[PDB]
Amino acid sequence: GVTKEIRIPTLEECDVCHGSGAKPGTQPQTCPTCHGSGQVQMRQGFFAVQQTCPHCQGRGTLIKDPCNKCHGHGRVERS
Ligand SMILES: [Zn+2]
Ligand SMILES: [Zn+2]
Repeated sequence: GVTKEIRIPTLEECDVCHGSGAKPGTQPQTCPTCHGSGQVQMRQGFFAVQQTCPHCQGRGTLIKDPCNKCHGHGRVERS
């Protein structure tokens, strides 16, 4: 019983979305804003420094299509 019902919480990557968050096969959409590099270049003329892209929370990837299994998060508690 307890042998199968392994009631000892642990996190697992959603293998189905390969731990990302986008539906299987349907990979996360490369954030164009930061050219998939996770950082936007604040090209205010000379001072062309960068900022973390908020749109994709610096991950450079947009969960356009959320992996239902993990509600687009990308990882879940073993269950
Ligand atoms: Zn998933
Ligand atoms: Zn981005």
